[PDB]
Amino acid sequence: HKNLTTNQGVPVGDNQNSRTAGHRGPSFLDDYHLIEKLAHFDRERIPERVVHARGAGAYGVFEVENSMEKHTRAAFLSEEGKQTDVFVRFSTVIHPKGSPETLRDPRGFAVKFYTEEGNYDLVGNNLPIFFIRDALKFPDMVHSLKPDPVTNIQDPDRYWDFMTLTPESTHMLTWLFSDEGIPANYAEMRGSGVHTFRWVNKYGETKYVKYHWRPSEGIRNLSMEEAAEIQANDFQHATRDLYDRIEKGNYPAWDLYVQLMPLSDYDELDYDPCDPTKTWSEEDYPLQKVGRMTLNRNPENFFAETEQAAFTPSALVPGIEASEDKLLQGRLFSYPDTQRHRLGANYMRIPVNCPYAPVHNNQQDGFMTTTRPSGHINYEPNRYDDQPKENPHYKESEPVLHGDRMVRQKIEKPNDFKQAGEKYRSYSEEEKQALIKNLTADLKGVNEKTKLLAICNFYRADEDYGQRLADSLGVDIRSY
Amino acid sequence: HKNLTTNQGVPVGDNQNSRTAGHRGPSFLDDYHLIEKLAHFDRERIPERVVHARGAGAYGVFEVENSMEKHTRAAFLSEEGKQTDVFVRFSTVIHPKGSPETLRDPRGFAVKFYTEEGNYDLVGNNLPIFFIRDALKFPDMVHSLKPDPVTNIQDPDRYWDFMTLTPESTHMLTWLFSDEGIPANYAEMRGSGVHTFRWVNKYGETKYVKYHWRPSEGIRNLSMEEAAEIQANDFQHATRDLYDRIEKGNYPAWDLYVQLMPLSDYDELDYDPCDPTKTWSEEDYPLQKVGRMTLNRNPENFFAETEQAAFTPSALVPGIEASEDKLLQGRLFSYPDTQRHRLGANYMRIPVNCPYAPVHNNQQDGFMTTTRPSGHINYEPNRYDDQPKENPHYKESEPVLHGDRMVRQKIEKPNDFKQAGEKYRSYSEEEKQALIKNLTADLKGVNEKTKLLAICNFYRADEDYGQRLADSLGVDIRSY
Amino acid sequence: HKNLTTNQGVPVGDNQNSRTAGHRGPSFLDDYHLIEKLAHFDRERIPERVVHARGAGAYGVFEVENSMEKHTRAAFLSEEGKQTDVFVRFSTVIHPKGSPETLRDPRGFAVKFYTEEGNYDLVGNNLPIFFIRDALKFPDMVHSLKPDPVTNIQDPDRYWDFMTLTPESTHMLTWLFSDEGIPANYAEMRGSGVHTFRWVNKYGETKYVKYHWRPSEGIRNLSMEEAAEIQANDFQHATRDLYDRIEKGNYPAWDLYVQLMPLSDYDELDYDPCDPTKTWSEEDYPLQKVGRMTLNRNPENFFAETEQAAFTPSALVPGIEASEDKLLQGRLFSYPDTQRHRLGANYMRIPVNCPYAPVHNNQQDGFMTTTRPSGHINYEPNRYDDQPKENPHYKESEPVLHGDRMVRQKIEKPNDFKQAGEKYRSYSEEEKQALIKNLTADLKGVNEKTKLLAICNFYRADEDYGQRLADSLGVDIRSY
Amino acid sequence: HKNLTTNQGVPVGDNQNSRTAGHRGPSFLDDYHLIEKLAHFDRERIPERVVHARGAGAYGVFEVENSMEKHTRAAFLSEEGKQTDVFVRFSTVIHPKGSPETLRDPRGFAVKFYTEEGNYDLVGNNLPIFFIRDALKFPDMVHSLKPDPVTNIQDPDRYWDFMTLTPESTHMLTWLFSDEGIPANYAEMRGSGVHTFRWVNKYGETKYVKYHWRPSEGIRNLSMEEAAEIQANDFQHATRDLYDRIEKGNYPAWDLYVQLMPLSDYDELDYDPCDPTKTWSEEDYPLQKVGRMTLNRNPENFFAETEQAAFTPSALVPGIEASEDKLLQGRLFSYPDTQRHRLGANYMRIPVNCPYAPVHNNQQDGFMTTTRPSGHINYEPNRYDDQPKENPHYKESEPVLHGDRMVRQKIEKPNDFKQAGEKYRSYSEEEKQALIKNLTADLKGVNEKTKLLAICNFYRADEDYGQRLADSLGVDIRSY
Ligand code: HEM
Ligand code: HEM
Ligand SMILES: Oc1cccc(O)c1
Ligand SMILES: Oc1cccc(O)c1
Ligand SMILES: Oc1cccc(O)c1
Ligand SMILES: Oc1cccc(O)c1
Ligand SMILES: [Cl-]
Ligand SMILES: [Cl-]
Ligand SMILES: [Cl-]
Ligand SMILES: [Cl-]
Ligand SMILES: [Cl-]
Ligand SMILES: [Cl-]
Ligand code: NA
Ligand code: NA
Repeated sequence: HKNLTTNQGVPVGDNQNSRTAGHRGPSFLDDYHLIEKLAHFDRERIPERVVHARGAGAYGVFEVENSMEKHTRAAFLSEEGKQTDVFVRFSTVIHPKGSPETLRDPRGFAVKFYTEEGNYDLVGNNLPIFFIRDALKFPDMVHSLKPDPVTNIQDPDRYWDFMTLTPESTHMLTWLFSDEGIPANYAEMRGSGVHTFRWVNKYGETKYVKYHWRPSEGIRNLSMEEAAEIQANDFQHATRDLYDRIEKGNYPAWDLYVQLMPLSDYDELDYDPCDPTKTWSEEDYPLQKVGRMTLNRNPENFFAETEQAAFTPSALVPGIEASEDKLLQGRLFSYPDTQRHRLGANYMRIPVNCPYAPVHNNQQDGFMTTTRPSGHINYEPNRYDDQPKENPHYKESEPVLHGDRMVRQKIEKPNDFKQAGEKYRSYSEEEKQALIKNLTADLKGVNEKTKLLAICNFYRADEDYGQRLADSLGVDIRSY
Repeated sequence: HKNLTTNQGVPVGDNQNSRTAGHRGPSFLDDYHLIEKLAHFDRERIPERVVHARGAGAYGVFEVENSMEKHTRAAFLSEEGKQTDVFVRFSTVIHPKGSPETLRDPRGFAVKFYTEEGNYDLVGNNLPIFFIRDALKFPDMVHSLKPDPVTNIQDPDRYWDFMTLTPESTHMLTWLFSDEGIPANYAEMRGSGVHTFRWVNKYGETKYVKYHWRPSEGIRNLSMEEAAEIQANDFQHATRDLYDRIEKGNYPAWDLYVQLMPLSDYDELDYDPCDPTKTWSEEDYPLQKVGRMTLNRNPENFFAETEQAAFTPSALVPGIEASEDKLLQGRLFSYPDTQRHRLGANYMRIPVNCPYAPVHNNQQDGFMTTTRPSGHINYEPNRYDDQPKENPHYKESEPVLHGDRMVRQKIEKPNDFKQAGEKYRSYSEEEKQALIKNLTADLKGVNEKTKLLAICNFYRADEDYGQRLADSLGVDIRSY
Repeated sequence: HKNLTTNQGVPVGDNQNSRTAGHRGPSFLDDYHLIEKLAHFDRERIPERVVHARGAGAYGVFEVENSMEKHTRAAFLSEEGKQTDVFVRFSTVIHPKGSPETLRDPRGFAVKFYTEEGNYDLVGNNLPIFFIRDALKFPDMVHSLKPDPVTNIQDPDRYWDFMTLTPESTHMLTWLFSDEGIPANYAEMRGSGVHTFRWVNKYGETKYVKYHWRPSEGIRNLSMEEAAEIQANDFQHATRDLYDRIEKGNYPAWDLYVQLMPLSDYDELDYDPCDPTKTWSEEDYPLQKVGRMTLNRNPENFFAETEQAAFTPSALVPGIEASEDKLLQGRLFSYPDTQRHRLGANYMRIPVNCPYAPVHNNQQDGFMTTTRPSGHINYEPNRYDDQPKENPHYKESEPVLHGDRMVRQKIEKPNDFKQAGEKYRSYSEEEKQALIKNLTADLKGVNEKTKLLAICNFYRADEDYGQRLADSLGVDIRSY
Repeated sequence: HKNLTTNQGVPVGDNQNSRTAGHRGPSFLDDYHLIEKLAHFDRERIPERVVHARGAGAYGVFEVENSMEKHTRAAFLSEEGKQTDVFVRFSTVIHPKGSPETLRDPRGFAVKFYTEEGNYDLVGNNLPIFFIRDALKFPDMVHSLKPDPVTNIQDPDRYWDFMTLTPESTHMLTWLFSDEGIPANYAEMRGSGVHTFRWVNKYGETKYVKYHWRPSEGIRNLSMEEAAEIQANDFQHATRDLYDRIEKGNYPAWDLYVQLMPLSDYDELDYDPCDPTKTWSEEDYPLQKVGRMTLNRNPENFFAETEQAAFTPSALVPGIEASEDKLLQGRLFSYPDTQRHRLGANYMRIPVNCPYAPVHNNQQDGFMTTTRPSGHINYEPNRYDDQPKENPHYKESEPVLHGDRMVRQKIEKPNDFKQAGEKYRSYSEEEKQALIKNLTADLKGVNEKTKLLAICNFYRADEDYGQRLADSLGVDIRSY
């Protein structure tokens, strides 16, 4: 038994009635409990994420099966059996917070590893490639996919306009308009790092690395029709499914694999290994098992933990570094940037975002300083040996630069169509029918010029792909 | 033909490629366009409304059919034929932005009238009563209805716990669990002021008033099955319908009616006429036609106009005043309070929120001061005859207080069950079946003790109502 | 010995050099330590207080000498010897954060008591009366005093315009333009509650109360010339003095006294006992000793504790209530209102602001939620006996209301001039000379019509007062 | 004659009295005017600048005397006689708003040129060099200078600890501790761009450039004693002086000169020409006159225009580019970053910040959207020829990179002491005495080890400089 109180810790005598002029009269300004309670209620909401607003979170554990010290000095990967706590958020992409989980979209797959050398965030998606290869385009791509800024409804004519004029999107669309565009839920879903990263070992040797998460529950997708049937009855079915699995002890898991590639393979390839519109062949760069992540604990409060969770591809740990991927390079900025706005300058003190490893630096102040700071010395260098100092054992590598000028220029060997064709041809007949069906439903109402350009991009990927789509849409492409 | 520019007005030479060390190298910090563009993208989102987050807006005109000058000095209602521009937002209540418009909920019906004596907001709902009668309870009610703070899913066990222990909710629930709980769209929908207000005429005489909006399009509601079928195909059908009707010239309209009641009628009624859980009998207080509102223009930008729209029940004009309704009283505070948070201190300068009537006062500064202020004199009284002065012609009335003391005390004559029973008995047999069906599907999984308490509250409203609900739920209530 | 780290807990390898293209080239975007460190730096500052921006804080202890249980049920005053921790901030009023502490102004004297029944804030000044008696005028008065909104310099012509047209200010100015307008430092300074409050005992009996703090260090004031001489070498002398006293173990202290007055004395007086322009005679309502406050500890971090400290007159505890003073009534609203803006919705979780008493309520979320919330139940009423409930033993009193209407109307018996005259006559000859000198230097450059109105207000207080000021200003008032 | 109104445009009947229970009773919640007026007052303040918080602004005109088209394509410099509007803000550095203008500090000299190709900000100081050469150190330097985080008083022992351990500061301190460390006012003051920039002409040819502003009023400084005498009577004398000059028609002016240096001169200088701790010889790189800036208009509102002014070194225009200077490189980021926090995401729409040149882009939304956006197309590429497109005539240059790796490494040829010695020897005997006097007063209380290190740095600049300082401080330097 407990008293209801104000935020001043005064017990509340009456949580039912406002203070008024007799039992029916107007209300008095001197009602601190009323005003305090309504003023806080009036301030509950913070801005949603600019993308991936709809999502759900869980905690778990990552365990190393095969130590990776030959290839990376990352502490959390250094010994067989080594266990690291994680927090994970899954998400959709485009629509706002309360939107259905049955819509077509990539799904977010964001893993925060609380390591002994700091927090490591691997901010992935289910699908292993992306629509674009330069961050400068991301607001455009997003604006095109987001609800129309006049009508508040998503319009295929808008995002197809952008995508068709951005033919590097052709590989991604070939995956997204398979039925994997609507995963059955967050458990029965692939995960991918997408980008090439650099792994650096204790000798300073570097490899390119790709990450892949393979669901213990298998991959399962929804057709458009199966999605509609779910949507009719539940607009948060994946959020429900994840919570429910974990509450009943049926913990979902994923095995982590990597691919590794020498830096010197750049010239051996007909695409850029750091173009995030490209996968690497599993035949040429085989998947190597690392370990397993199991999610086994729901959050205690959705807002405090899942809503306020902050992930960044720039939360890298010794041994793991960015590649030159221009898309990744902009993400390194944009995540902490948006989080300072969304969550406050001190968002890194919110519990879910706090490292397990110690934090000591000379940053200070900012909105909502809750950490009881102390001491006179908030600058370095200083004369005091006991104050925090830089540690040269933790310097990052020094990547070689091949360019001799500061330029704005597309990568060489963009190769926009070849992998899309390879993917298309890798589909079963049943999967090819689904892809054509889904693309046809999306493209049938768009501007004719845009519709033709889409067909041409897919035709350049594979002639059969393009021809089938043309026939399904009633578009005669004989004169080309 | 136009240049893309930065926010500094410098034309952009390349909107495709980040600035990099050669064609494929890492990105440079000196890329003002990349950073400016991403940093603004990163800051697009503001907090959604704490309730009524999902909604849609339109502009139009209100035209007076019958002058109301016998009863109110309100300027916009003074003359036959007098036209006042309006902005209107419609909304659901509980779920976030992006949520479906096929869910059970009251619907918001918020009208801003841009009058010659200032902006007048009538911030209504479709349904004419409310669940509670004191604002101190509003955060509780909302929290009970909102998705569970652990699971992020709405849970009937939670809101039925609250409602059943708040039996003044019984009349509201008797309307909301009719099929009017799911309006077909925003056009084919009732509107209501809900509260009693005070109308004050040129002689200073006051009457109680209620407001009603009657759709020219008639009322159409969705059964739970029809709502499911629409939810499957379109999560935003009401937003779509409203835009589309207006774009095709099929402008929706509502007639405005009032009921009027003498102050003195308090003492003779068996309920409090300022209890917003009560309606007034249309036999005893007949609807009187005032005018018609037609919505004929979509906004140019959904975020700037509909998202940023701010309404408050405290935006009253001369001739129209609050009543003593303890629910209304809290609303006077909470709306501009929340809006200062949600939108900024200067939210009243956002174009949709601006009055047509001139604004002159000694307020200053605050975030995002865009108005080019000038002058030395920002205080009153002052010696300058040309500076803004108070104007005694515009004083509000001086309501009589019946209370002796500052108290926290429930109103007399709460009468929580009688009108709910009257409503129930007014339903056709088909409508009583729908009610019971919709209640049954909501209650069937709730805690048994809460379930029984719901049944008892409805049984107190009407025996046949309560017994049918009990029969439908398999609950034997004969021992009580 | 400690590593410098990022906020992710990654040790920093180099805290000297940015990451660049070779040793002399431009900087890279992928420098997380640079960006994180600059971005936090860029966000250190929050808005200063709207008034009393310049100030200094200290902790200490309040110890009861004479229990007050006969007059108030306040827990912290219930027993001889009972000790309550305090946090105190002292301040100037008008100028910004870095402004000199040698300027004429009231001084703030804000005491937060961490009691067993919640935090109690007594938000006083040194001077025992105020310029104005209604909170509607506060923004006006402030705007007049503040630096001119064009020039950013304070202008006597502006605030004298306001003050002269607000003659209830005449008592306050008669104190403020004595040399007590510039206290020597914060230790050698009086403290006052200013307002009448209500004390309520365990029988529900109410008295009016005034609070007074008497410095153990005695009162010392600066002449204008002494203030200039300090200002020449130190613009933060009072902040220095306070820190330095406490660091040397020379702890300043104040004894707390109250005056007590029956509610029924209203009719015995020629002023309103709740008019904050008025003092109560010490002959007729003698000072009664309560206890002593000693300040004995400097804060650990000036931003986290002193800058982010939030006090509100509405932080009242059982046994202590507001009076009907219209000036106080507005303050009840304005402090927590400004603090939500200045500090965040969750400002009451900031350590200095936290109560020692337990906090349990159904409030939730808001920016920077750091408190690890949990549980499914965030609403009341609820069916769970272990969740927080209202406690009727802690209801506030029910003050009698004498008015029968909602009005906007000045108090009866404003009596604007009598106490100013009494104060003037109470001054020693030396003190009267300083008053006239100080007023003369302030008035000599103002508008002649305003100047004359000031002289007339002071003449109405006391003929000699007014005549001396007139002579000193070269104004001939023969003919009035 | 004008009515006082609410923000809703309703005329105010009484701007004196709150609404209350009779003439002396407590206040009612239904007082929209009171709560609106107090709530806006409660939100007047925004965060001050993190540095340069104290300052003053004015408008004027820049007129070209010698067209610079041989060296830069900058539009505003292209023709003799061409006039460009400016806004200028002058400032101190370390102390807050409200601090005196008689303190030692660099002075800010920030110039916004409203050019036909966009806004160009030259964000200078009076002194032509800086304490540090890498932006990574800036928060450390600032934190050491700023008031101690515990005491709120600036402590020489703190900043001398930093500066001594940062010996690249030696040249700066040699200027700052001359009497030019306290300019007499803002008009009688030098201006400097500080950094090397790059100028690029219409043929694509690049030169290094430095900017210098020479006051038509001459340079005049204050001794410590002359500063104290002013500080005694006016803590805003420079703000006053500026306003008063312009109001009286006595417009202050500065001639703009540049120094120009071939890129290839790097290799034969004994310093790095992009090290902002270094000046360029005026014998070897003579000052070349460009034009004249006259300040002739005070702002209409200090908050809206001077407080909310936003400058950034990254507001460059075609023809003017950053150099590789590692200090400048971080400024390019930090200014718009802090401004998004300080002012809002849409700070560039605040009138003083708006370009004269057209702004057209696909950015949208964000807090306080006041610009009436319209249109369906917010993404590029798109199919619409009339939507904003990139324009390749406005690409920036492609600087050659000399580095072959991503490194964190100090520049070659730091040469920390040579120019400090040259400056010392360039002082008159009178100026050397002032320098030693000013340094001695600053150093006399600092830690002995730090004090010695300071003496040693200045001794390395010039043996006489160091010996005199040692003698003045009573430090025996023999055993070194
Ligand atoms: C004490 C009772 C209530 C409280 C405390 C309350 C509070 C709120 C709050 C804080 C908002 C968000 C406003 C914004 O950010 O702009 C809101 C929106 C709204 N409320 Fe209420 N509300 C109450 C009762 C009601 C009632 C009785 C109705 C109808 C009679 C209603 C209809 C609405 C509507 C339509 C909106 C959305 C306004 C818009 O379109 O922007 N509310 N309410
Ligand atoms: C890395 C080094 C530096 C950093 C990180 C830095 C950062 C900042 C920041 C964050 C502000 C606040 C600006 C605002 O809120 O609008 C500022 C203001 C200012 N800085 Fe710097 N700064 C640096 C070096 C310099 C240099 C070298 C100069 C002169 C060359 C300078 C001149 C100014 C001026 C004049 C202002 C005030 C502009 C105004 O009037 O608002 N700063 N700086
Ligand atoms: O993220 C996407 C992209 C394309 C279509 C779609 O429905 C969603
Ligand atoms: O707003 C409401 C109230 C009750 C049930 C419901 O589904 C929605
Ligand atoms: O607070 C005040 C009031 C009047 C004069 C002054 O200098 C300060
Ligand atoms: O900016 C500065 C630097 C050094 C001493 C000082 O008083 C101010
Ligand atoms: Cl921000
Ligand atoms: Cl740091
Ligand atoms: Cl006002
Ligand atoms: Cl706020
Ligand atoms: Cl609560
Ligand atoms: Cl853009
Ligand atoms: Na191993
Ligand atoms: Na020329």
